[PDB]
This record gives sequence, C-alpha cells and structure tokens, in this order.
Amino acid sequence: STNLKDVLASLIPKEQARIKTFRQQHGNTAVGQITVDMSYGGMRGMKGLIYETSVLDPDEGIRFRGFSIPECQKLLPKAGGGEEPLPEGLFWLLVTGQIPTPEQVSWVSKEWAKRAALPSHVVTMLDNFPTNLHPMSQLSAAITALNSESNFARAYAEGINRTKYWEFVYEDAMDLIAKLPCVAAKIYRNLYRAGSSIGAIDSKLDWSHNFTNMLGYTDPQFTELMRLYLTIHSDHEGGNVSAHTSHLVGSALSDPYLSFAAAMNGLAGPLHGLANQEVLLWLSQLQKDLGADASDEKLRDYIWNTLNSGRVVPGYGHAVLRKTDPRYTCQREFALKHLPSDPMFKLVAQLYKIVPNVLLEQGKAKNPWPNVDAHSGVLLQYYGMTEMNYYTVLFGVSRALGVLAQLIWSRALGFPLERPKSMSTAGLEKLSAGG
Amino acid sequence: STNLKDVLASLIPKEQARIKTFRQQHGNTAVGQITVDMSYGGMRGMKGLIYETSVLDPDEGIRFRGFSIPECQKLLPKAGGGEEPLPEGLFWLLVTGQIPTPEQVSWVSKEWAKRAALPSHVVTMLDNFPTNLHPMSQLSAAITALNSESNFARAYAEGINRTKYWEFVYEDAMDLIAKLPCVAAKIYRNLYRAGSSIGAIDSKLDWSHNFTNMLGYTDPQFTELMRLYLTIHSDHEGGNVSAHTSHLVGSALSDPYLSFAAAMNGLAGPLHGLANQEVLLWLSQLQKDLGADASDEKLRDYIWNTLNSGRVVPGYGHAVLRKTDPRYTCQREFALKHLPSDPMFKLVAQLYKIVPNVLLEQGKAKNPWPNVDAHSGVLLQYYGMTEMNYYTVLFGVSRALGVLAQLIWSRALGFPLERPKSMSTAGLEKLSAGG
Ligand SMILES: CC(C)(COP(=O)(O)OP(=O)(O)OC[C@H]1O[C@@H](n2cnc3c(N)ncnc32)[C@H](O)[C@@H]1OP(=O)(O)O)[C@@H](O)C(=O)NCCC(=O)NCC[C@@H](F)C(N)=O
Ligand SMILES: CC(C)(COP(=O)(O)OP(=O)(O)OC[C@H]1O[C@@H](n2cnc3c(N)ncnc32)[C@H](O)[C@@H]1OP(=O)(O)O)[C@@H](O)C(=O)NCCC(=O)NCC[C@@H](F)C(N)=O
Ligand SMILES: O=C([O-])CC(=O)C(=O)O
Ligand SMILES: O=C([O-])CC(=O)C(=O)O
Repeated sequence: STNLKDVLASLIPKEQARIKTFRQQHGNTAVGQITVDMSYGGMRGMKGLIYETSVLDPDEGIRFRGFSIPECQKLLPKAGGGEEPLPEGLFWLLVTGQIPTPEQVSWVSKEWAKRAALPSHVVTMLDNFPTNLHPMSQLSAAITALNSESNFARAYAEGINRTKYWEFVYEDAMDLIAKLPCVAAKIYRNLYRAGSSIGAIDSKLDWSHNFTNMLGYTDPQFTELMRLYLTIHSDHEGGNVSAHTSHLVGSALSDPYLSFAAAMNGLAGPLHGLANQEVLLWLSQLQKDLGADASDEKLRDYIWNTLNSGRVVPGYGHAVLRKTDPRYTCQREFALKHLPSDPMFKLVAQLYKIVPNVLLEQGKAKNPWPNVDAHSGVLLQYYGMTEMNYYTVLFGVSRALGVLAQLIWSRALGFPLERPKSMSTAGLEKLSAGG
Repeated sequence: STNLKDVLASLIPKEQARIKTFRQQHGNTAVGQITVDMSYGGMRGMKGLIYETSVLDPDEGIRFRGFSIPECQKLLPKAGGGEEPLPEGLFWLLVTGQIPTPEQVSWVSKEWAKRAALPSHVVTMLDNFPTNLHPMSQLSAAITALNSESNFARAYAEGINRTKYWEFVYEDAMDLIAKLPCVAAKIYRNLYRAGSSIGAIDSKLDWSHNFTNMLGYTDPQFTELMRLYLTIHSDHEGGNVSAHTSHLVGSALSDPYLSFAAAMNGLAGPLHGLANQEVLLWLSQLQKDLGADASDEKLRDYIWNTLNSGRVVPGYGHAVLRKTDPRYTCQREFALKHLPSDPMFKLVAQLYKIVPNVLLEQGKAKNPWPNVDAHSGVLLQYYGMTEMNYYTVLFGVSRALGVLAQLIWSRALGFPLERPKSMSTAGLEKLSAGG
C-alpha cells in the first residue's frame, strides 16, 4: 500500500510544470553578481545551484524541506519507546517534502532491510584491504566497486529514454542506502574486531538499529545516539563539498554509486567531514600535552600554538554559517542529558567558552563559532567507539540520505551538465585591465 | 641540474604577489551576473573558477598556457625520429607556463620512470576484481586505494604549516602520474590478456612508450598515436566535469589520489569522457544495423531514430565550444595521414557531413559540431585496440596531466574551500516573487 515510487510519480509532473512556468517568467532575472574576489575565493557568496532538499540559513542553520532540527525532532516518527527521530522518516521528508506517517516510515525500514546484500567481489575486496588503508578510502573504493550492480548504468546502456532516468536513480538510491551499513560495518569489524562477522539484517528493525547490531554495540542509548547522528548529518544544502561533488558528478550521468563514492572522497577532506576525526585527534594531543583538567590560560596557549603553526582549529568556522551550528547545539543537548559528567565532554564544553574568543582575537575566521564536527566524536567516544579514524564513515553513511534524495530530483527535473566557465589570472586581468 | 621543484619555488612567490595586488585593486569588480536560468542550467555561462593551466575559447578551442594545439605540435619536443609531441613536455609547459627544452623533457621522463611502483595491496586488488567490473571503476578504485601512500596526507596529519602544502602536492602529483600507466596497463592485461604480465619500466623510454609496451603494442605508429592522444586529452580548462571535480575535492584538502579518483568518477559519465566509448558502441550498432557502406539517407534515418528515442548522439555538442573542436580536427589530420582508407574512419568522416545538419534541423543542440570523442576510438580500433569499454581509461591517464598541474598551483596560491551557496525552487521564487 505504501510506495514512495508511486508518490514521486505524481509529484514529479507538478514540479516540472511549476519550474517551467517560473523560468518562463523569470529565467532572465538576475539573482546576483560575480566579482573577482568570489572567483578567487572558492565561489564564496555565489548563488550557484538549485538544490531542493534543504536550505541553510547563515543565522538560523539548516532547514530540511522547511523544517528546522527541533521541528524534526518533534515531528518525525520515533522508535518504539524512542526519543530520537528515525532517519528513515527524514529521508521520506526530503524526498517528498511531506512529514511521513509511522506506517510510511516502517515501509522504508522494510524496504531498506529487503535490499541490503553485498556481492562477493565487494566482500573479497574489503577483506583483502590492508589495515593501514584509511576507513574512508576503503569505503569509497567499495562503493565504486559496487557500480557493477547499477540499475541506472544498465538502463542507460540499454538506451532508455531520458525521461525515465529518475526511475532508475531511485532504485539505485534505495539499494545503495540499504547497502551502506553493511559495507560500513564490514570495515569496522575487519579493522577493529578482526575474526568476527557483522551478521544478518533483521527485517524487523529500523536501519540504525540493524547498523549498531552489525557494529556490535548493545547499549540502547547508543542506538538512540545513532538515530540522531544519522538524521542530523543527512543533508546540508547543496554547496557543501560532498553534496556539490555528488551533484556535479551525477550531472554527467555517472550512476549513483559513482557519484556517491566521489562525494565520499570530498567528505574525506580535513576541511570537510574529516574534521570530526581531526577534532578528536586534536583533543587527544591536548589532554596529552596538558593532561585532563586544564586551566583556561593553558587552553588559550594551546590554541594559539596551533594557529601560529599555520594550522586550523578543527570543528570551528563555516563557509556559510555565521552563528553556532544548531547541529552542535543539538548534540550538546544530548550530552547534557546523557553524559553530562564525561571529562571529554567537559573539555569540549570548556572549549566553547574559549575557542571563539581566541578566533575573534586572531581576526581571520569569518565565523568563530563551532560547527557540527566540534561535538560528534565526544559522544561516540563515550559509548565505547574510540576508533577516531572511523568517525567520518558514519558521516558518510548519513550523508547518503540527503545527496541521494536530491539526486533523484535532479534527474526527475532534467537538470543538465554542470559546466561553468573558468578563467586564468591573465585572462581575467585582461578582461579588466589588470592590477 | 634540472629540477621542476626548484623552478616552481621561484615562480610561486611572484604569482602570489601578482594576484595579491590585482585583488587589491579589483577584487570587488564584477565580471558577470547570475540569472535564474544559469542556476537551473548547470551554471552554463557562469564565470566561476580560476584555473591557470588552460583556457578554452568557444570559437578557437583550447589554449594551453596561451598555446593552441598546432603551436604545441610545433613547439614541443618530440621523440627521437618522432613527429608527435611528448606529453612530458606538455606537463612542463602547464606547470611552468614555459616551453621546455628537450633536456628538461628528458628529465621528466626519467623522473616518471623512477617513481613508477605499485604497492601489493593495489596489485592484489586489481587481480581480484571481476571481469564484469568496468575499467573506469577498477581504475578509480585503484587510485583511491593508493592513497595509503599519500605524502600530502601524511604531512597534513603531521601538522605541516599550510604554506608548504604545494610541496607535498607536487610529490604526490609526480608519483601518481608515474603510476598511472602501470595501473591502467594492469587492468588492460587482466581483462584482455589474462595470464600475461605488464613487465618492467625502462628508465630509458618516454612515458607513452613505456605505456604502450606495458599494453603490449609493438607498432611504432601506435606509440606516436599514444603520444598525441595523451597530449591532446591533457586539459580542458577548469569547468569541465573531471577538472572541476578534482578542483572542488582538492579544495577540502583531500590528497591528490582522492581528488583524482573522484575526477575519474566524473569522467566515467556518458555526457563526459565515457562518450569516447559510447561513440564506438553507437558506430558498431550502426554498421550492424545498416552494414559497412551506408547511404546518406540511411545515416540520417539512423540519427533521427536515436534522437526520437530520447537519446543523445555521442561525440557531438559541447557545453562551451561553438565550433568544431580542434582536438577533433587534429585527430582527423592524423587519420588522413595514417589510415585514410579505413572504413570506420570513412564512416566517421561521412558522419561529419551529416550529423551536424540533422542536429541543426532538430533545433535543440547549441553546438552541432563534433567534439574530441567523435574521433578517438576510430584511431585506436585501427591499431588493434578494439576493447571500447577501455577507451575512457586512456582519457583518464591523459587528464591527470592537466588536473594535477593545476592542483599544485591551487595549493601554492592558497585557493580556499570551494563552497557556493545553493537555493531551493521555493526559496528562489520567494526571492523574486515566483512564476
Ligand atoms: C569550514 C572552513 C573551511 C570554512 O572556510 P572559509 O569559508 O574559507 O573560512 P573563512 O572565510 O572564515 O576564512 C578566513 C580565514 O580564517 C581562517 N580560519 C577559518 N576557520 C579557521 C579555524 N577553524 N582555525 C583556524 N583558522 C581558521 C581561514 O583559514 C582563513 O585564512 P586565510 O585567509 O589564510 O585563507 C573553515 O572555517 C575551517 O578551516 N574550519 C576548520 C576545519 C573544519 O572544522 N572543518 C569541518 C567543517 C564542517 F562544517 C563540515 N563537516 O564540513
Ligand atoms: C556535451 C553536452 C552534454 C553539452 O550539454 P549542454 O551544454 O547542456 O548542451 P546544449 O546547451 O546544446 O543542450 C541543448 C539541448 O540540445 C540537446 N543536445 C545537445 N547535444 C546533443 C547531442 N549530441 N545529441 C542529442 N541531443 C543533444 C541537449 O541534450 C539539450 O536538450 P534538453 O533541452 O532536453 O536538455 C552535449 O552537447 C551532449 O549531450 N553531447 C553528447 C554526449 C558527448 O558527446 N559527451 C562528450 C563531451 C566531451 F567534450 C567530453 N569528453 O567531455
Ligand atoms: O555546509 C558545508 O559547507 C559543510 C557542512 O557543515 C556539511 O556539509 O555538513
Ligand atoms: O570541456 C568540457 O566541458 C568537456 C571536454 O571536452 C573535456 O573535458 O575535455
């Protein structure tokens, strides 16, 4: 009775028509200007893509189809006896723009359990990888290796009419989301619980729950942490590295597997998703240098040393946000309720009072406030997941949700190849006169 | 005596200063405007990146550091007794902006031979991949898997000051370029010459030549074809999918291996580099449907069928070019001189007279002229490399040259995170009023 595919089939045509007419009336309307500095500056401040699933406000933070995080916490279906929103429902909301019912949500859950299966070549590959190969690298390679199963790649090669692309993107999106956790978990076990198995998927549990079982975690609060984690890391508008990467690559008709794997390569950058891991490594050195209960003056000292050494303070600053990230806050709130006395937490808490000030003092960062990465590993560490090099993988798993949600839309709406014009410094100097 | 690293060390500071002052004077100068339609249209027509290595003219075609293809053919060092430009020299030109000497060129050649070596984990991986896994997929996975050797990743993790990034990017760029051919060739042999070995690198040959030997080709004209192939496919300004992908991903500090592998995922799209393979598959069906010597009326018919079926005619059209691609011409010229009587060539030739007209007639394509992909496989087929699914790999190998050339520059000049602002249809309608 529930079928997202049928829902989308009705939704698509209405949106097509709506954009059609809009463009008819305003396609030539200018929404902005490009300056030299924006070009030199990684397009900062440039309105350059259409991304439907979420929109980030520099002051207010992210909105998913119009709903802020608190709204989601409050409207999205939760697990039986749960408090955290199920990621399944977030997906539904991104995809349809509507809040789902719990019945709808459980359908996603069954769908994802039904579709989870790995081909032997991928299993073999993971099991043969060396332990010194980074988790994100093993993840990306494995997703790329899964493209032999692409339904989209196969229909394209069969000559499918372009109007049906979305249909195949949809299938691969659902299959990929379903497989992610098994891939991710196999890496965790091969690297950290060598000789053990991830086991089987229980068609009866939610996605997060099957994930945590494959990861080998029993604590129920952990399961709750996971549901939240996976929901809040899902999407962050379209201009962020990982999302933009998936967009750009999918724009050339590369299948979802390939687009996703490229995005992961983007997420693995220190200035992007890798910050989650970097925050923890930074804290570890901290506590190692100074030792567990530091003084504010010593924290300042340690911050300055990093800055003076031509390095960044991980988990602070943002390309678009201008205030403290609601994702950070949302994590703080969870810590306060569940592990208020953790020393690491306490350390993170203390940094909140110091870091922004130092940054302000330094005078370079546009946004001195923390971002989501400043607070995530601390929560994970608490429950026993101390492998910091694996943290980004979790972020990867979550991000699939948003990026793949949009991906279907991009193909449904017929977005073309992303191909902007480049310029050389010399060509640009000429264009103007030069300086 | 020759050391590109030392040359760059002198070059870098001058460029820094030059951009500095320019920006001082014109950073706020507007170079363009953004309209609704550009946003909806994959940034078509938007000046959005700074890319130093090459600049594409919509009428004239690509210029590499100011030199057109004919100029390169004419100025770049050639092999002993050769006629085709060595890719090594093209690299030097991209990187320094200066035409190299043959002595310089031979240094690149030795450097690339010295640095070529694959780690066992990567070898193992390739050898375990299934035959149904696409060549581009095996390539991308393998490059990602090589990041365990990244010098840049390692120095970043050690806390290197940001001013030294280029130095490590440089090393990885050279190591990666050196390894590409071995990777590429191992895939070719595992897939198509099962049981044989790629052999060893001869520190005495040029890069293209060691490549063709590992591929198992003896014809000297083939070697010449390769040198040309690899030179002309090298770079195509910064807004193309693969280049932009590498740029965006490297912008987050992901290492060159990861940035390159993501670019490859971009290249593997049907609307991008995969067209080379698609052209051949299209021709094969053609000749199969119609049979070897077709009539113009039947060629038209066949073109129309494709178009009417919601498909693209591979190898025709371009996002920026408005006239026939000089890369196409350059290939035609080679065919005319070396395999003028090939039936396939002849077919390609015949299409040149028909395709653009049909396209013009259809009224959709902005550019009805052929692009580089319309002419490449035909040349390869002639020499015995009939595995069409492998063609994109060659394009991949070549592209490393341009993208990695720029990559060093991006980090030398301190380009920041690429992060434009996205918008939703609803947010945009509001911004205006809506249509
Ligand atoms: C996220 C970030 C790359 C945004 O960059 P951008 O919009 O260019 O930042 P900006 O305009 O404030 O930069 C102004 C100056 O302040 C510097 N600065 C910014 N954030 C800084 C930080 N956390 N520590 C030190 N210096 C910093 C920045 O590097 C720049 O210096 P240069 O002039 O020499 O280029 C940046 O604030 C940063 O480097 N953060 C540290 C890494 C991090 O936390 N990454 C995870 C981000 C998270 F949202 C995610 N998962 O994507
Ligand atoms: C390269 C290309 C994606 C540029 O796209 P774009 O700048 O959006 O093209 P455009 O502005 O002319 O498109 C106008 C219309 O003509 C259509 N059209 C363009 N080229 C076409 C072709 N070769 N066959 C059929 N229809 C085509 C295009 O799809 C579009 O239709 P919609 O309105 O329904 O979107 C495009 O011309 C194309 O689809 N080419 C066929 C694939 C190909 O040859 N790829 C290799 C390109 C090569 F340069 C490379 N290696 O990257
Ligand atoms: O929005 C961005 O630029 C980075 C970020 O926080 C994310 O991708 O979650
Ligand atoms: O320039 C582009 O958009 C595509 C192209 O021909 C290339 O990347 O070689």
